[PDB]
Amino acid sequence: GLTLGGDGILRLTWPRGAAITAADAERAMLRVNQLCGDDRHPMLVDMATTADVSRGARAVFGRPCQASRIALLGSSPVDRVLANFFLGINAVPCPTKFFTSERDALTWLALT
Amino acid sequence: DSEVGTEAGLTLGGDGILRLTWPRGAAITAADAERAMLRVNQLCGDDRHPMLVDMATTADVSRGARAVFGRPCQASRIALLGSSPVDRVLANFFLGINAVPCPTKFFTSERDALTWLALT
Repeated sequence: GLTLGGDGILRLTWPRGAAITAADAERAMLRVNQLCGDDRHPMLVDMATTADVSRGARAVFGRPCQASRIALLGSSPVDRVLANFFLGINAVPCPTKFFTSERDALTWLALT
Repeated sequence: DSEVGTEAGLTLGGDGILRLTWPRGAAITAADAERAMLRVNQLCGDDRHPMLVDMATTADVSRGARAVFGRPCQASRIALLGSSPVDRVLANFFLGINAVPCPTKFFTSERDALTWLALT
């Protein structure tokens, strides 16, 4: 379910159904890159091709989180990718913020 | 559990704040991230607390970030199209895994998605 249109837009059908894995999502981008080669294109990721997607979207959201808010502390801006990985894998529902100051982080966690 | 297990770089403080050491090093896996949250939930039980995720315990964390997430992305911008607002969790999953530098946005309208994608 990957095409490059004559309009210049890549359309990726992801996920295919109610199964959602990290290896799948990474493989998808691999194929996008293989199809593009050296050129770059906007991309539509169509996650609405089947009602089974939203069955998976509800299950991914149903997974629990006992944190009331989450401060994520790194040592450089690149650690933002690690925060997003964590929040994305875990479908974190609560307030979240990125810091590079532990004192800023801890103070923000006290704002409850 | 009444049984003593593994520290898991996890503590609930007397200040009522959870502190998670994640990632522990330069290795980054989805399973580890999930396991880390499982341990947070098991420790908390019925109660809820603010959490600090300390991703700055070692210089090897950022080095892993760059090593696993610096991969090329041939997409110039990404519109992720769902059916309902809850489908955003899938968008966040995809983008969390793939760590793209380009503009990304969530839609439930295909027309809106395409219009936005064409601001190229």
